[PDB]
Amino acid sequence: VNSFSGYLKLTDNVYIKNADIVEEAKKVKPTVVVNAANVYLKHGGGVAGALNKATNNAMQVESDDYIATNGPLKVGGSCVLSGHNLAKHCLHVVGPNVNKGEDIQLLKSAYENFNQHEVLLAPLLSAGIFGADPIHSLRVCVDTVRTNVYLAVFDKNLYDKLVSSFL
Ligand SMILES: Cc1c[nH]c2ncnc(NCC3(O)CCOCC3)c12
Ligand SMILES: [Cl-]
Repeated sequence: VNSFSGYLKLTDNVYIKNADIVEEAKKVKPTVVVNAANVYLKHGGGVAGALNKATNNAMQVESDDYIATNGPLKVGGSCVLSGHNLAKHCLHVVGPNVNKGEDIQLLKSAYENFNQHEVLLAPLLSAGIFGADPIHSLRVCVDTVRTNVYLAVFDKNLYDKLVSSFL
């Protein structure tokens, strides 16, 4: 039993809700919140910009030190950093950005990072400003993640389309 509330159950392990991931994280304080990161951990917009803003830019400060030490992530890769005031940890995961020409096949590799964590609050990877089809992202999520994932979908219209079209 966990404290996630109001989710629709899609499969044995995947749950979904129309919610602002920032507000969900502030309420639940999950062990892991997933960020829709880029390889530079530059949290400018989309989910990343919103999460970072909610930390009063502390996420960005921590991320800049991480990059200065370690260099950029790989597309499809991840790193674990602090969750600040939102969660215990933030798993920064880089899905392919279609608006940069990146290989959509890397979306499966990106979701594989979730399997290193028993329970996660997450957005759909590569959705929104990353330019992928969210219906496809949900399919890859369900077919790749085996741990317990609670998906927050900001757009109500999109949430309804994802549920209604789910096979
Ligand atoms: C931008 C943003 C702020 N707070 C959020 N919480 C959750 N998701 C988000 N964006 C990603 C999508 O949910 C958007 C529409 O289609 C699926 C991907 C955001
Ligand atoms: Cl977005």
